Amino acid sequence: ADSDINIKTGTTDIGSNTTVKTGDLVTYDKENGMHKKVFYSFIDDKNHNKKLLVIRTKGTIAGQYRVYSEEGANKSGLAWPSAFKVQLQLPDNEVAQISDYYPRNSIDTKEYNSTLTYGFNGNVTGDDTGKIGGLIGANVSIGHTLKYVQPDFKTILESPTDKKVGWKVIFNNMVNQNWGPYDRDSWNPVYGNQLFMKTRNGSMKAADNFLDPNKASSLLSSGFSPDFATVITMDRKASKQQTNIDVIYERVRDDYQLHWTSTNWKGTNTKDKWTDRSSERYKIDWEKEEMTN
Amino acid sequence: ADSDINIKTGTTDIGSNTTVKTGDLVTYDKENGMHKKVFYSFIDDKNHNKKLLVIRTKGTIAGQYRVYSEEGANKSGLAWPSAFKVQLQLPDNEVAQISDYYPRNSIDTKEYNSTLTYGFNGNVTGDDTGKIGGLIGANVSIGHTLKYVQPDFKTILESPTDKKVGWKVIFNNMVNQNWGPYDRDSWNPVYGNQLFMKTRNGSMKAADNFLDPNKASSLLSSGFSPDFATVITMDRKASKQQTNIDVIYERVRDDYQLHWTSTNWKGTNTKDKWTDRSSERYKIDWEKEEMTN
Amino acid sequence: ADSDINIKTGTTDIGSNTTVKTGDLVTYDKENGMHKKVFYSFIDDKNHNKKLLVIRTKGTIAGQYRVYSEEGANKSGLAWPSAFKVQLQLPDNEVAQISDYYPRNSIDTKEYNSTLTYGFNGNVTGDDTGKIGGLIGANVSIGHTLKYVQPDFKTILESPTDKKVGWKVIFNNMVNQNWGPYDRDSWNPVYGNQLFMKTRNGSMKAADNFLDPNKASSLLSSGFSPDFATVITMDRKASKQQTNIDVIYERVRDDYQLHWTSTNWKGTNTKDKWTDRSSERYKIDWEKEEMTN
Amino acid sequence: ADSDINIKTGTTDIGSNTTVKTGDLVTYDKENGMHKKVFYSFIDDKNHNKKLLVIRTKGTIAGQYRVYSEEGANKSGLAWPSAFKVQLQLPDNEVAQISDYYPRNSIDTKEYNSTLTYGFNGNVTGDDTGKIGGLIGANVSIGHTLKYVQPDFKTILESPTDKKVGWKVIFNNMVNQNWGPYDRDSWNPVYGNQLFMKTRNGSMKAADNFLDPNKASSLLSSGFSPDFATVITMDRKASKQQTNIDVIYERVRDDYQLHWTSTNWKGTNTKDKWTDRSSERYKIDWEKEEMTN
Amino acid sequence: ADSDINIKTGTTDIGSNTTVKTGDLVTYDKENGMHKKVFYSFIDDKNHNKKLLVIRTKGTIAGQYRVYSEEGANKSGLAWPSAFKVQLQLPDNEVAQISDYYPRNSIDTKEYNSTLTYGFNGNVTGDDTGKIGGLIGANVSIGHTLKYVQPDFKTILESPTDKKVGWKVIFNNMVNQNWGPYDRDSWNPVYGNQLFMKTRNGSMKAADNFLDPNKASSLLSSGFSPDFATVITMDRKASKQQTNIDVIYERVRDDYQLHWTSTNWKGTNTKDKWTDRSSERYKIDWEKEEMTN
Amino acid sequence: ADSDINIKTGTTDIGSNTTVKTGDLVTYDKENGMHKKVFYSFIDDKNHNKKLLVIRTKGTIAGQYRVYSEEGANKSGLAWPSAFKVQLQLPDNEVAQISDYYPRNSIDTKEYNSTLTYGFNGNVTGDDTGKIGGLIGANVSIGHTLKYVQPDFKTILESPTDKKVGWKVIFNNMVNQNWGPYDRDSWNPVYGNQLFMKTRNGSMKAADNFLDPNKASSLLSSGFSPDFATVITMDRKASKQQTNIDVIYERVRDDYQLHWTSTNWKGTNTKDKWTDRSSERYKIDWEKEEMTN
Ligand SMILES: OC[C@H]1O[C@@H]2O[C@H]3[C@H](O)[C@@H](O)[C@@H](O[C@H]4[C@H](O)[C@@H](O)[C@@H](O[C@H]5[C@H](O)[C@@H](O)[C@@H](O[C@H]6[C@H](O)[C@@H](O)[C@@H](O[C@H]7[C@H](O)[C@@H](O)[C@@H](O[C@H]8[C@H](O)[C@@H](O)[C@@H](O[C@H]1[C@H](O)[C@H]2O)O[C@@H]8CO)O[C@@H]7CO)O[C@@H]6CO)O[C@@H]5CO)O[C@@H]4CO)O[C@@H]3CO
Repeated sequence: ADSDINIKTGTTDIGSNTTVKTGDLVTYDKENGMHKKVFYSFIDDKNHNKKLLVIRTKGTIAGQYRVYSEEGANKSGLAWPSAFKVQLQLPDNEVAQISDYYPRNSIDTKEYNSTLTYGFNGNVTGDDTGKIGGLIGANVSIGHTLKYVQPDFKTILESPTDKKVGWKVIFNNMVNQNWGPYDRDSWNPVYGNQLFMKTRNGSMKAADNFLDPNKASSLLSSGFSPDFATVITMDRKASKQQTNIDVIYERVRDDYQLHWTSTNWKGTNTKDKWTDRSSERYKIDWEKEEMTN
Repeated sequence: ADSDINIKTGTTDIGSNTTVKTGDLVTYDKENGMHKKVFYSFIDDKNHNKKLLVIRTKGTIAGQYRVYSEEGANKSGLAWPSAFKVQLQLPDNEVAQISDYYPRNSIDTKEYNSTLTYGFNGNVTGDDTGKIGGLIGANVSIGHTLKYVQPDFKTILESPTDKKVGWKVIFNNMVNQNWGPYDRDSWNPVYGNQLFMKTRNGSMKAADNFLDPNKASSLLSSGFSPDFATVITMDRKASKQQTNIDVIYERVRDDYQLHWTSTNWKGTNTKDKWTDRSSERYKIDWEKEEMTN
Repeated sequence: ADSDINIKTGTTDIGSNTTVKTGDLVTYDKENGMHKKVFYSFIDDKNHNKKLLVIRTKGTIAGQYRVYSEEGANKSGLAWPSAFKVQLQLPDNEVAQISDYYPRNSIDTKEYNSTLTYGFNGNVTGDDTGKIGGLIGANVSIGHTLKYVQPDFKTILESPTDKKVGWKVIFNNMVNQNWGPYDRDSWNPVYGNQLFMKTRNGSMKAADNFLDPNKASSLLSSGFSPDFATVITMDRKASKQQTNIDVIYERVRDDYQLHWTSTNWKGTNTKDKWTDRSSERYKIDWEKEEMTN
Repeated sequence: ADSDINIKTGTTDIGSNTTVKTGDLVTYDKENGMHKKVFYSFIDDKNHNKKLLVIRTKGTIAGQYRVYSEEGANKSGLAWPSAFKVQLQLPDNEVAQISDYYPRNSIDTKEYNSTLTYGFNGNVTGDDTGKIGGLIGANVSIGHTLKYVQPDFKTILESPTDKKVGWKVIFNNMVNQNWGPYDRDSWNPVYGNQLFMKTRNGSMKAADNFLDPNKASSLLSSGFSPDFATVITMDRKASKQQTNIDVIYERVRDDYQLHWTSTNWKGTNTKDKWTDRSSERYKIDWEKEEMTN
Repeated sequence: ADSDINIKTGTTDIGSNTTVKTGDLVTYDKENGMHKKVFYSFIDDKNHNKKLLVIRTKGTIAGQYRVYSEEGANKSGLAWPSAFKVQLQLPDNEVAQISDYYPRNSIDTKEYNSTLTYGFNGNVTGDDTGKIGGLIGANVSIGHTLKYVQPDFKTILESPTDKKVGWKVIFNNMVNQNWGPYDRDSWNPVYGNQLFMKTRNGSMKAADNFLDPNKASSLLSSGFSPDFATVITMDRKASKQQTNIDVIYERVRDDYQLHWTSTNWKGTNTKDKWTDRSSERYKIDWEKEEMTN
Repeated sequence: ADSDINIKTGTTDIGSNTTVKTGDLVTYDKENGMHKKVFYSFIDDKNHNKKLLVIRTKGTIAGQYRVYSEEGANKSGLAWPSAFKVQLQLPDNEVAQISDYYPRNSIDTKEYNSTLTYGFNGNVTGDDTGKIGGLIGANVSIGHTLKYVQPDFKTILESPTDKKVGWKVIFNNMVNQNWGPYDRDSWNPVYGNQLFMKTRNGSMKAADNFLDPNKASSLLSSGFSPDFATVITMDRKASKQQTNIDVIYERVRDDYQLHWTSTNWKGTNTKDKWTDRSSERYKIDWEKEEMTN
């Protein structure tokens, strides 16, 4: 931080004494169930070597967790969001560049606990007949406990370039009615993957044996609201002061199936079964400082 | 945050050098027990590409946790709030759009603790006769603890569009006199769902064997106070500068019933038995910058 | 801090009453998969004995965790990032100096828990044949629990001089599907190093038995985004007011090999097998207060 | 705090309505591997009874943790930093005085847990022959658990006078691959001091059996970056308005030796074997309000 | 807090619209190893009923933990700081008064954990000879855990008057190499007081069996830095506008003696064997707003 | 909070654009060992319906923990502060009123931990003779833990009226050398009340068997510093613009006595044995805006 290097806070930040032009662009993709919103800001700071555009991709991608197929009371399928994605990309011959973005990938940590114990204990025994007994024994215990936090979904910054940047919020793991956690690869020789299995031996129809969406991650059903920012820089002398940028909102769905084995329920999960992609092109005009779609 | 992208804090925010028109609108629905209040704010920032309206839905929906039926003395039913809802909807022909909203769904997390342990120990017997014994043993343990928070109610942002947005505060689970927690599906073969059961074997009538509201989540009785914000954008060039919007407050009630088996109490819960819907039409005038109902 | 020595906050900071000249310079290295971005700030504060240039090295170095080789189906290798580095170097004939930098090395801590516990107990047994027999016993135990946090990667400031400075974010240790944590030297006689081993006895081919990137540190694949700052001072009277500086972005990759032993999977790790070095020269003009490349 | 004594916050602080003159002085000692940087600030506040100079000593002292000796494959020695020092000294004739400094020594704390627990347990036995048995026993136990944090290195303000002040960052203790923690006096009859011992009885050479620096405190190798402030005051009537002051950066290295005993590795540590002392004289001109070396 | 009584924050503080006169006075007492610094501030706020002088007593009192006594290879003495004191005193004739001071005494707390646990447990036996066994027992446990923090030294505000005020930072207790903690009265029938004992029975001179100062509170050695504030009020109409005040920095040292008992080390601690007192008279001129010594 | 009700923060606070008159009044009662200080602030905000006076009662009441009687080595009594009090009272005929005060009584809380655990365990014995048996058992355990903080002294706001308000800082309970905690009612059939007993069976003068004041709450000896505020309102039309108000500082002391039984020490505590009351009248002049005594 500036203070660590003996500099007045904010001194090197950009935007002071600059008339900032902002804008909101909302698009709703009915078929893909995605509310796409771009909030932009043109920052042409004259003490900065380039014009800047801050593009904030927000809105929300519906989870769309749902029973899609019910082919018999013994077999049913559930489609669910295993990944949400937002991507911005500048066409190959664009002189403008991707300069920054937030959030980014943070280093995860884990707490380690190592414990060593050992003790002693005696024991004088006896009975009515008169037998006087005794005992002496030692003991040693060594063990460790590993602690770490696991978000239901991971927010990851995809390897960016000067033309493209993106984030993917992927299903990590989840607790099912206090059990697990389970993930996309969880497997029980008897029950298979119990990720969204409501009951193991219940008697209802397969289509009714899936976990209640309210008892699972809210992102699965109601959806995820992106809140990403990317800064694009542009040379004032660049010959073409108009830039095109394509934005992808995406949802990757897995297929979780339940079938009755005549004795109990067994679940299966198939990865990236479906993919819903909504693309939108925005036009950036660095002279009028406006962004449209 | 702006700091992470080397930009002066608040540089890209909307509002500066703008006269903002605010307003308050209160409506009490007696039949539905809802105090409905709209706090609005027009922000027509000329450096922003569109007119903006921030609508904050507040007030409070009474819980109405009450004993409604009493078929005799050994059976009675309790009406309780399993969900509170607030929705705003723009008629499909409006050019104005829902651009943002808050709160949104946040990713839940859980803490995982893995523990491994190994031990050694010796034992040396004894007794008056002069018999000396021995003992050498080992042990291994591989247990793990899972930790997470469980709010009595979850605040969920429903999948929005550019015309409709809503929230639902749904009952999640609750503690009943230190036991449980219990939820809408809890089931014991003997006592059924004990969600709001005061006693297991009391000799009182059914109507008097429901948990005292003061010992349950206060939202169940006194109520929930929404505090949601919806942002609506409007083209300044739009021919029609008036917009209609409907705001709906709802309460979904479950039916928790108790009956005497002959030896103990047994409860059952019927989901979404009743639904109290309170809708209201508001007029938004982007030119006068006022909202009326 | 200033307040700790009775001095008004901010009093000794640099930057006040100074027009700061900032700039952004972006470079993408396709071959090495590195998005390199320099954010600089020239601070020529006249109450300071020197001109300053704050150089923030950001961008993102792709992790590139991937299977690079596979011989048959029982042998395969995985290239992964064990180190990410950023270095700045001023030529020996330069009069400009490296004055500060951030972050720096933090002093690690650990928590200690010492446990001592005494205990005694009485006992009395008996049978139908009226046999009375008591038991008196005692016990002690010394325990020690050690606690500390372990980041997946450590961020380290390398020993700087007045002409060179660098940082290295190195792989420390990582949790593999709840087990471990494992590091570059972990070794088990039967399984070898299980760092990125998916299964111990799986029947799939080697290339398919590597931990899924989504289930490992996000730096390994998507990558690491540097956020380091370098401060360079320049004498206003130096004959030469132009400085060249070389910035280097690197990725050191280890080679994690898996092979079937006819009975189970066994892995090995080879350190620093590959090094991707991306260097670029920038020109610093202290007079025009601009940096170019 | 000032609010505790009903005084407007910052009212007694120094620096308002004063032009502060600052400066940076960087020196790199190659022989001792020390990047030395002085950041000074002259505050001649006229409502203060004396002139003020704040000298911040920063830069970085390399750790220099390295294998220095190799006599065969059974013996080897490691040089490592047990202390990093920074000292400032005014020659005794100077009228100027050291008035303040930061950081200082803080009172350390510890947590105490007393656990008294009572216990009662009975029993009933009955073999398949009609024989009955009983058991009644009690138990008591008093446990104590001590908790406190131990930084790898302690940052200490040495006893100052009005002519000299200094800090010493000394090696405290450190975890070795989850064991320990070990310190400079750690001793085991078998392995001796295992402080930096990689393996107890590995087959490699002595020079290859030292802990990976990356697995040890980063200060040991990469180095320590001082961040100390010294405040010096000066009478305005002082006849002589120039002051000399020496600044010494120091590193004390221990000698850690490992030798093969023919059955297992044994470690030995020799304290303060080497001292690297880098001294430099600066000139303080209270009139020109500048510092020079 | 002002906001708690509906008053704008700071509305009540003293000092606004007032030119404050500050000063620094440094005195080094070599024989007593005390860096004594007074930082004062005169606040003559015309809207306040009296003149204010805020005296801050800082600097640092050297710890001086040392093996000063050596009476052969079986006897040695360590002199250590059991208390540090700072006192300010106005003569009985003075009209100026002590009005406020900081820090003050804070109410300590303790955490209480009351645990009650009980349980049952079945058990069936059976040898390959047809003999079946049974077992049924229960248990009850009642135990409490007391938790609290123990600073090495306690900072205490002595009972002030309108003429004198003072502080004392007294040794509380301390952890000795993972054991204890020990205080000034710790007594063991075999080892006596092990406060600063390094080994129970190591074979070395008595002068070498004392705890390394680096392994004990740094206040014992390097020293304590007072940071106490005293506010003295003066009536603007008082005949004499000059006040004398005596400031005393003091150190009380205990004597920790070690001696071999033919088999082990035994320790004793003598309280307040030495009291190092450093007093200095200062002159306060309320008309000139100057403090001198 | 103002923000919670959509109002600009601080918008409703009192004191803006108002000249505030403040003052200090110091009184030392040697007989009662009480430093009494009043810090007042007249706030006559013309946009507020009444004149306002903020009276801050501070200073400090000496604890006075002391051995007062010694009737032979087997008997001795200790006087200690079981309560400290501060009260302000306006004679009944005053039109001025006590409007607010701080601190107030806050709702205490506790943490509840209910643990449910059940398990199974198999076994198989054996003897070189050829016998092969086994033991199968189960177990259950319901245990709960209660957590809460217990300050040594409780700061309580006494029931106020519009003519009188007061606080009491009463002794709650205290840890005695890691045992207890003890309070005024603690009673042991063998030792009686051990609140301040140094040793249970110590062979020394009774007057020397009281706990060292440094090992007990510092309020007991050095004392408590009141830091209370009282706001008084006054009608501007009131015909009499002078108000009298008495401030009482008080200390209540218990009597803790230790007598040798013959085999051990036994303590006894007599509640509210003594009461030291220091009263003083102040004159409030709402026109001159000053407080005098
Ligand atoms: O009996 C003394 C103890 O009693 C009280 O504790 C009760 C507690 O307040 C209740 O909430 C409940 O606890 C349950 C807990 O809430 C559950 O989460 C679970 O616990 C698991 C842990 O979550 C999990 O991480 C792992 O735990 C391991 C630790 O992570 C690891 O650090 C180590 O623990 C050692 C401690 O580090 C060390 O300090 C020392 O602990 C002593 C305490 O510091 C001391 O205060 C006192 O504890 C009181 C406690 O304060 C009361 O509130 O004595 C302790 C001595 O043991 O030693 C620890 C042991 O080595 O190891 C642990 C175990 O591997 O696993 C656990 C489950 O095993 O379950 C809990 C039910 O036990 O009940 C407790 C007890 O009544």
